[PDB]
Order: sequence, then structure tokens, then C-alpha cells
Amino acid sequence: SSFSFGGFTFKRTSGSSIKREEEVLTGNLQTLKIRVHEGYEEFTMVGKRATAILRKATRRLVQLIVSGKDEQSIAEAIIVAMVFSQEDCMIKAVRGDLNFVNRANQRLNPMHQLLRHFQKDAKVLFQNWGIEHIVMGMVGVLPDMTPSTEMSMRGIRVSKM
Ligand SMILES: Fc1cnc(-c2c[nH]c3ncc(Cl)cc23)nc1N[C@H]1[C@H]2CC[C@H](CC2)[C@@H]1c1nnn[nH]1
Repeated sequence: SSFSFGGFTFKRTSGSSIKREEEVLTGNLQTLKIRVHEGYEEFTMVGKRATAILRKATRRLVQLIVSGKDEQSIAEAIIVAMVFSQEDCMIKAVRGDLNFVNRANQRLNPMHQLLRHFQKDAKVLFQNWGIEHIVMGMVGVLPDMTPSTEMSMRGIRVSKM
């Protein structure tokens, strides 16, 4: 499958997936009905200012190796990948005031609403994703997008263009 999401072209290089309509609770305990893809899948993400290799299991990001134009371009690709992963911590990072999802679908699907939400401000997302201890050529990236050699956002690596 070769599809479009958040301005990136996704192309599956390994794995398979079946769909399942499921109910998810946000950090605001809001119920969203999402189309969950089940199975280990590997994708290329090709955009205009960033490219990445995404390794993912059902509602879990295994690894994301990002290459881009700059910190903003890479953060963008990172956000799309985290929303696409359908991970619980991404969903649970939807919390606050006005931070709700219009349940009549209309303009955007839940995945497109989650995306439009994290594009506005990724602080809660990146900060609620987690950090892990960390290879030459690939650096780690902290939730504030600072490159580090000792810690990175879980599963996230930044490769040189
Ligand atoms: F065509 C597609 C073919 N395959 C996938 C797909 C394979 N593995 C996956 N794992 C997680 C997710 Cl999130 C999707 C996938 N996704 C497609 N499109 C998705 C895709 C997300 C939302 C929109 C637009 C692009 C669209 C959709 N999601 N739910 N209904 N439609």
C-alpha cells in the first residue's frame, strides 16, 4: 500500500495488517472510534522536507529513523509518525481545555483530528512519549528537539540527510 498522510507519502516495505474499528480514551477521557491496523509493518515516509523509515507493531512505534531539512521539518515528520503509530501515549497526550475532537466526523477523521491537534503544539506529545538511553551517524532527539548522544525520545533517531 502507497498512501498519503500529513503531507507524507507512505510506502510499505515489510509486513501486513488487518483493520479493526476500536474505541480509545484520550487524556481528557474522550472516546474516539479509530481504525486500528494490526500487525508488524515497515514503511518509508517521503515528504518534501523530510524522509523516514518507520517500524511499527499494533498501536506501538518500534523505531523511527528521521532525515530532514531542519529541526522543524524533522519534528513535523516525528509528529505524523507518532499519530500514525496509534500509540496509547499519543492518544493519552490529548488533554486540556478546548482539547477535544468533534464527534460527527465532518471536516476531518479521528486520525486527521489527532494530527491537526499535535501540529498546533507537540509539547504534551513529545513530553508524554517518554525518553530512553542511547551508534555513530544517528543521533537522539530530546522532547525539545535538542540533538543528544545520551538520550532520545523512545524509538526516535535523527540521521544526517
Ligand atoms: F490507505 C491506507 C492503507 N494502509 C494504511 C495503513 C497500513 N498500516 C497502518 N497503520 C496505521 C495507520 Cl493509521 C494506517 C495504516 N493506511 C491507509 N490510509 C489511512 C492512513 C491514516 C488515515 C487515513 C489516511 C492515511 C487512512 C485511513 N485510516 N483509517 N481509515 N482510513
